[PDB]
Amino acid sequence: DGLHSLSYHPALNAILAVTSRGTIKVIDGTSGATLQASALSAKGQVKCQYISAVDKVIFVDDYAVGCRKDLNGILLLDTALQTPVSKQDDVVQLELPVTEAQQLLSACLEKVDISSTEGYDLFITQLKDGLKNTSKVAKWATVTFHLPHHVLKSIASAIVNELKKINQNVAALPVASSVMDRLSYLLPSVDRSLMYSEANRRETFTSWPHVGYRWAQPDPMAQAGFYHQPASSGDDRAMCFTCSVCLVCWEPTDEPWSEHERHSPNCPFVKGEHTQNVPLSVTLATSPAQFPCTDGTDRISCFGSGSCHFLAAATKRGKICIWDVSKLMKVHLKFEINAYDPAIVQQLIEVSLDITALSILQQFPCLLAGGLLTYRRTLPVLLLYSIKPGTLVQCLRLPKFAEEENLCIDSITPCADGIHLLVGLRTCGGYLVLYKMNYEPIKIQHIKDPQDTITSLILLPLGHLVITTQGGYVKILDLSNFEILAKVEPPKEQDTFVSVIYCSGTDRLCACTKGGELHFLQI
Repeated sequence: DGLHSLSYHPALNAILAVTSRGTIKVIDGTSGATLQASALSAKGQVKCQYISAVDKVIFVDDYAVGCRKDLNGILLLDTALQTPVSKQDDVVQLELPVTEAQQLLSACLEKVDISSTEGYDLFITQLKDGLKNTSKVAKWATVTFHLPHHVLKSIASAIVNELKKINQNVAALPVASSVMDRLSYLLPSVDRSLMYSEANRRETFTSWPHVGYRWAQPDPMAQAGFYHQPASSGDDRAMCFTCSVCLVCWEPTDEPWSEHERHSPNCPFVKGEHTQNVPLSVTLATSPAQFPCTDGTDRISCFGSGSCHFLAAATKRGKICIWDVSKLMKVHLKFEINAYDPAIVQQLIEVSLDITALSILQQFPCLLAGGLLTYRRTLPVLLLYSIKPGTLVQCLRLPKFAEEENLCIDSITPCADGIHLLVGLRTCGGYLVLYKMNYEPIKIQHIKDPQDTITSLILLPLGHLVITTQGGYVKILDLSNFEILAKVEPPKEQDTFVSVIYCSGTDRLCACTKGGELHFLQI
């Protein structure tokens, strides 16, 4: 069919290719064998770029920005672009690994009698057929529940309750806890029973007085199973969700697991038993997509990330969202872009503004968007907004030729080395202008050939660059003087290369053609 894009996961050895059909194909980065072919449950072009600074796979559809981390060495893709529902009657989608699917199916068929629960027949039917169909591809296989939120929640709660009643520690208890927590997140609409998930325990620590401790920090404390339930001012009261242990008056040398084990070796969580715990690793690996707009009505045009703890996106209506994507993907700031700004009204020398490229800069942090102003003439410019909010720090008019050459920005990437910013301009056959980061350009280059119009950028570590041109020729290159290292040519009529990526783990570059083939180029 066609791939149309590419990204690479270094923590894994998986190449995440988009497909012209809107699905995502994960193929092996060492042998090129297909590991999985999963549709993200999206609603338009599908984005899949893995971000290295944040260490997460950021998917984007026209409407929502999914952000899935890896778990147990794979990614759960079947619902990366599923957004939270509002009514319990709404059918949620929820994928489980084949192994966890077997855990749940067995514990339902051999361990408990949660049958007669609302919509139990649909649940068992889906699990059975999912496991039958799938009967290294196995490590990535999954089974997806498509069930009314209440059916899935009731069945998960029933399984948890019965597995807690029989008290026989079976693998299905954590799987049902994971299903329950995922549902809790899919319907956003101290309680000791809500601490079975690592995220809840972490959020409990908001008043932890020992932020200076090397090992007793809230993140490790929640990881070890503790949650903070202060009883008085400055009270460092940490209780385990399942153990019933309670600890106080911590010391700098304390380490969560150490104190937990010495103070209660019998805890099922400390022993590594199959408890109800839902680690942050499963929350991050299945968190639901999030709309940038307060309604999600618009289309998404930009999903630029920063070298920094931050992701950003822009919608066609001028609303821009910025997520503290460190772990929790909590929306950090949403603001509005208005072309009639004090900076823009001057730098223009009726009007509308459309953002087309985004980026955030780090070694005070700033959001650097690329915009096209449309009076009626047009002009591509840079826009430096604040984050730490919505105040347009600097509108930067690009050199004069962009006024009449009918160009719009198409990419903005931080320099491979840093302290430098490469901007690219295409027509609404292009320009590459390099700015020195400002803690007019410091360099410029013009491309004239219509078969050398850029169609991608990898910006290998002024570092290096690897693009793909309209002619289908990737031009692995160095930015110091713009020297072509190897303008590889498309294979066979010709099958034009459409994108490239670099495998930090295997050192072999990958190229993907429009036709959908994959070629390994050595460097």
